[PDB]
Amino acid sequence: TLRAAVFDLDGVLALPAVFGVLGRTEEALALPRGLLNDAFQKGGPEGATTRLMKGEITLSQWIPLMEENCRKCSETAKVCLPKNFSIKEIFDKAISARKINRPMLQAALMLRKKGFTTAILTNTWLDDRAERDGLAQLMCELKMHFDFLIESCQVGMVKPEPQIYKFLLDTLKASPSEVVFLDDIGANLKPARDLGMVTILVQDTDTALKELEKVTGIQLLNTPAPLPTSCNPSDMSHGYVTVKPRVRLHFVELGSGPAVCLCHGFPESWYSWRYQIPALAQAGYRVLAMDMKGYGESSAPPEIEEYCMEVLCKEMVTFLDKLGLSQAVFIGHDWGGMLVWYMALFYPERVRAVASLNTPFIPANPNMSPLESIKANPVFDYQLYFQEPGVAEAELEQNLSRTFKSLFRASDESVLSMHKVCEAGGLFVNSPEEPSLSRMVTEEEIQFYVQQFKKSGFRGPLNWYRNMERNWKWACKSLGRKILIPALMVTAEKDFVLVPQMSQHMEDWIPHLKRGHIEDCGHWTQMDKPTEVNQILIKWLDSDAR
Amino acid sequence: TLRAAVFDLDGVLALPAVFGVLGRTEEALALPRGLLNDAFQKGGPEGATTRLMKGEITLSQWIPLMEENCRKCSETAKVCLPKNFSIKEIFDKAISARKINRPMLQAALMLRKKGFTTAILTNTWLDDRAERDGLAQLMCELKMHFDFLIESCQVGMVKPEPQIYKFLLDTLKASPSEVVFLDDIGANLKPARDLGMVTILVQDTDTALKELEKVTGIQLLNTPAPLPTSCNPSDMSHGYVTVKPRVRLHFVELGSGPAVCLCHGFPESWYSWRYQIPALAQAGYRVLAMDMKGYGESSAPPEIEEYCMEVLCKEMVTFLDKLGLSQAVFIGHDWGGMLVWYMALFYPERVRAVASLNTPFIPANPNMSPLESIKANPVFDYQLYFQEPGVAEAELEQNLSRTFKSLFRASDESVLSMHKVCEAGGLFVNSPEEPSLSRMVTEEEIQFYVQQFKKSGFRGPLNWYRNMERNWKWACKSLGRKILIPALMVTAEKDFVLVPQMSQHMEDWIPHLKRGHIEDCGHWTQMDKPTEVNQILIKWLDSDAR
Ligand SMILES: Nc1ncc(Cc2ccc(Br)cc2)s1
Ligand SMILES: Nc1ncc(Cc2ccc(Br)cc2)s1
Ligand SMILES: [Mg+2]
Ligand SMILES: [Mg+2]
Repeated sequence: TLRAAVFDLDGVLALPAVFGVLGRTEEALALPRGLLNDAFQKGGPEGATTRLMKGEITLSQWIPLMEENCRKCSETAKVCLPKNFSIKEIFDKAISARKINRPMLQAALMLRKKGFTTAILTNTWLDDRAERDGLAQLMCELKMHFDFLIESCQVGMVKPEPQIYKFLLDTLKASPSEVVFLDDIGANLKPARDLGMVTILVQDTDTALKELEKVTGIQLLNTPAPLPTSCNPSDMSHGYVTVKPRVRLHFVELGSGPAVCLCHGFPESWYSWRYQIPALAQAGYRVLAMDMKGYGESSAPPEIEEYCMEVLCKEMVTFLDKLGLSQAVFIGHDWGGMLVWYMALFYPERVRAVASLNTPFIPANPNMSPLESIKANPVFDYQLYFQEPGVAEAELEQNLSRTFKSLFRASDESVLSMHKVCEAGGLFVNSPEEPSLSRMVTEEEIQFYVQQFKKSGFRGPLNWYRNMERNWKWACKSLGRKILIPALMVTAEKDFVLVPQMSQHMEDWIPHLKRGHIEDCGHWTQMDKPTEVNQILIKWLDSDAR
Repeated sequence: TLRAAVFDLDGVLALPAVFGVLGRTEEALALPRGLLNDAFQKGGPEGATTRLMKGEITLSQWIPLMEENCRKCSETAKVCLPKNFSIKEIFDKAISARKINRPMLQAALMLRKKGFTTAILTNTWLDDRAERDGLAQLMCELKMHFDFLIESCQVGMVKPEPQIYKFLLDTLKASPSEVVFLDDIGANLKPARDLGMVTILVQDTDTALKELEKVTGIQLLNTPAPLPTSCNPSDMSHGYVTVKPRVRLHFVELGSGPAVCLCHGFPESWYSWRYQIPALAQAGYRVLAMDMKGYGESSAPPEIEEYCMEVLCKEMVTFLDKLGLSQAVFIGHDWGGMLVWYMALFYPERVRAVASLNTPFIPANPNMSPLESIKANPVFDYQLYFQEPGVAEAELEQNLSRTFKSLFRASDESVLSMHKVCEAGGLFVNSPEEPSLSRMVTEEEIQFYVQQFKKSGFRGPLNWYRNMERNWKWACKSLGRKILIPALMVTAEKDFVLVPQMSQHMEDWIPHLKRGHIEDCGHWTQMDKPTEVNQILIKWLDSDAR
């Protein structure tokens, strides 16, 4: 029956309500109870506050009208306002104190996910204060999670006028009885109730959510912890930079603040960072999530040596040159992790800080060919299978959906070992035709990867593994250096290839290294433990890169 | 005969030379003359400094080797180093003091423009200091102006070893006698001279440039002031954001720091900002230069109302939402200028600061239809011609090259008046078939616009003028507001349509308005007076938007 959910902002989606601050301010300054709420509301539908809420004047123009109203309420009440009474000061503090009320937001999210149309309906203002950015961020953060945001100052109408409710029903393309509306103000519910909407008077959050869960029949309270926000590819800003004449790099870009360049591994995509991108942007960074060379919408030339670490690094440098970035933070996973360490080694001046998920930094051994070194570890046998051009391509492109569904699995869901792949003659020889869907990924997400890899397949991606000797020779030039810029190594407990112990000597080469560690996390770290990744990165960025 | 020009960095392209700082430091601290230059150079080809310059160790690893060398030189000289002697401190100060030597850079530029291949050859280091970004910026700024930058620490070789010169001749694909090389160190010229290169020992800049002008036969000294750096479209990062399902916006993106969104007028392009984009990026901003809706690589739907100011503003807001920007600085010219004022009026919270070139802010007259208002000014007659769908399209698309060559002209070069266009029956009725090339633009630049407008022609662009009534109605909602965020108005003296006096009452509506004014500047402000525009914007940004 209920198909729409509408949330007030002040006192419902954002807390403390700013009305509650007029309460406290009165008491703090020992004024008459309600004097500040009277001056606020003076003149009703024709008073300063209604003109503000309808968008007729800006917040800076209203401030001095509210001052006047305070002089007038105080005179008629026979008190005096304190010396240094400041309306600007009180509202600056009140607006900056209000935050997103997390459990209401997650209830709105969850209803959106069970198919509800959702909106925010709020009486708000055109904010032109020096400090307006604070509110602009808050509204951006809430708004990406709703179908609509209706603002009184944008539509020229206010709660509780009956016209804004009709504009609501009309925006939602629904009838009064298919809508629930939560607001902390009884007067605003009054007209929604008249048209026959379910309403919930919002006092404490939990009681409201209990009423909401009862009326919608969907569980909202005590729900398990939700995943971080993901990205819809077609909602993103897509960037293209030609780094040399046959080669363009594609990236997805979100946020402002210090540049953070995310570098995925094999065989992945910018999209492997889908759970990090909104969180890092929201934490105050400019995220640039790459399609690395060979992948997705970046170019994929066929030659093996277009993919040695040297050319790849030089090209990531050019990428920064053309974008006008003197530095970025480099964060990599798997092959990306390898590349960011070498960015730190050869271009420290372009690298603000470096982090790797799973991939340790282990200096080249100048007295052993890197092929022998790879033979010394049975878990790396899949790299030998990758060597011969064509063979792995034929297997991995033969069935894309099967390929990614087999690969992208949590640590208890495995359907292949990395074990004597050469001898068995294939990566998938004894694995299912139609693997079951891992709990980590939806069918839709697999199909995004499948669609990416239809552009260029696995040649360019496998070539990252076909420059052992050339990479070894380059790396040997760096064997006198140390990494002395800020650096983070994150190990994954149940990565059975890139195991945590392989990182154990890293401090010899990176004496100030910081570490995170994630338990119960396989190889696909970002989508296995997104919440934990987000927390470790954001904390390390705020302390080391900011 | 000479086909290549090679510039040293320290003491040639950047000044003061850091070698000169060892001089001063010795005197400042009253040490033995040359003690600091001896410790620096200790051990020759096998000493700490050569390993640094070849890239074997990083700058942070060398610092304490130089300390040791200072202890050793001081002991053998029988002096003591001051308490608080700090190698890090001295080099931090010396590196931050060195700047681009402007006249050498402009000589290199000019030689590049007369067809020379140019490079920087420098002994430099892998800089991993906390403060490394300072140097990274400098190198980025120089490097975009040369064919090559060869760094000793990247190639594993140093001046004056003869191997780096061979690597030079080889990178330049030229023979020893087709090359001039300037360096402040005689020893480095010595081997270039042996292979038969022209060399110039660089002491004071002017004497060197005189020698360079003599040997190349190109005038370099006392040249007229050069234009600011322009943009090559295929060297830029190109951004795409879908703001609703039929509509994507394209932009070109350069720089980091606060977001600055540039909004061109009719009938133009992101490229109309080509002279502002590198300067604003270099000044510390993140520039986003739009193709506005209707143009270039942005979508151009056919319907007139897709182009009213309201829809356009809402869509620029969505553009910020998807990019993750809570604010940007909005800078507009002509129609763009109009749009940014309305951004300031209706979305102050998303606008960090607003500037307009030429377009004044003049509030809608609620008692006069805007068509009558347009009839009241004979210089706006071209807007009436624009009204009827098809008529202006047919004229302006008929010959693109003629169209832009006729339009894009300096104030003394006019070939059309905006005067009784309707009566004459065309904008170009009495103008040349093949206009001469204005001094403002090259043939190549016109052809860029021509190629842009082949994608969608003039429908979407003209539609910006076909919403007079709808724009008027929207604007009337704002007639109680003021613009109280930081705002700049720049007038152009010889814009005969958007004349400076039309801006004269702006302070009534924008009481804190700042102003620039550009003399001898027609309608095409950015390309008419780029140097002056850059200076007025950058100064206003640094004081009001930063
Ligand atoms: N646990 C793991 N560590 C590393 C892995 C890399 C890998 C990815 C794809 C193919 Br096909 C084979 C191996 S999987
Ligand atoms: N001096 C000027 N002010 C405004 C101008 C706008 C304009 C641009 C293109 C065509 Br076609 C006609 C007029 S030209
Ligand atoms: Mg409320
Ligand atoms: Mg020098």
